Amino acid sequence: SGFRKMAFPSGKVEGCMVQVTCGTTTLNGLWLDDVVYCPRHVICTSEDMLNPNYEDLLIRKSNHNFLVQAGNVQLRVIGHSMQNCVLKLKVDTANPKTPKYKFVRIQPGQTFSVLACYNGSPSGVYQCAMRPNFTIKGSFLNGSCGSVGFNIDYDCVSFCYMHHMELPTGVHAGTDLEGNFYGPFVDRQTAQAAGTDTTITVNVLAWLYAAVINGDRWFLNRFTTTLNDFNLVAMKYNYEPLTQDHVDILGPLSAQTGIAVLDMCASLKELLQNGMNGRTILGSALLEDEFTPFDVVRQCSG
Repeated sequence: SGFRKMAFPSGKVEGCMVQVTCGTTTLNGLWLDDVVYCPRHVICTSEDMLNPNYEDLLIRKSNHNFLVQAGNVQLRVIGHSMQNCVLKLKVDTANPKTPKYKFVRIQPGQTFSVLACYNGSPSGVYQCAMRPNFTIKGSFLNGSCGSVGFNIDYDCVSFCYMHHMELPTGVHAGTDLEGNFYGPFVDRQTAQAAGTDTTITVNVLAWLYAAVINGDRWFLNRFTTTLNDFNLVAMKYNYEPLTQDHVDILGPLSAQTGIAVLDMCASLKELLQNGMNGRTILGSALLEDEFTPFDVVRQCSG
């Protein structure tokens, strides 16, 4: 029993973290096969960040201006290319620790594990989710850019995130491994709006399911409701509108606990309307939306 926020085992990703330095700027990079990926603003100065023309800034750069370091090993760059907002440094040495990997662009609401790094060395690992407004609330100090987010399917590491910047509001924005930002953000030191963030309703429902599996069942109420009527309460509280696809994903959770999805939707409607009265669910005094239905089944079956 027990239910906690879990992250994937970071061992496979650790062996791919390198330190990339260019001029005076330095950050982290991802070394897979004979290519090293890092955010393209490693070629910027502090003054460049205000308004960079990345094309022009990269023309003034040659291979020997890029210092990739793997612990003590110095990797020799033999080719460079810009793909959207990431830099691709070709190197003469393939990585012997390269795991089976894929590049995926994940959907809002999905979760992944972040391996936060500084100077190519991992310092910790945590879990978070793509907010509906395509930001993430993580832990990123200066020099943590180039850290990646990932999932694991048995032996295949699915890379889906790279940290590029912190917004002035304190939340974080990045790209996939092809270079494209999640959301309307650019790699430029300017004020940028993330927009109204909503709550991943299907994720909260999966969390309530996990609570019932782990003894916490007080929120189970008498009432039921309809999709439309529940979705009207969801709009008032800035929750994502629940669809029948969302009901289909919660099916296996419904079958294991014998509680219909609409029944849990009514318990959630009362929690939204009547608060929590000072009680907790799984040790939390608010509703947790960073657990996908897949995350719960992961932890309730091993």
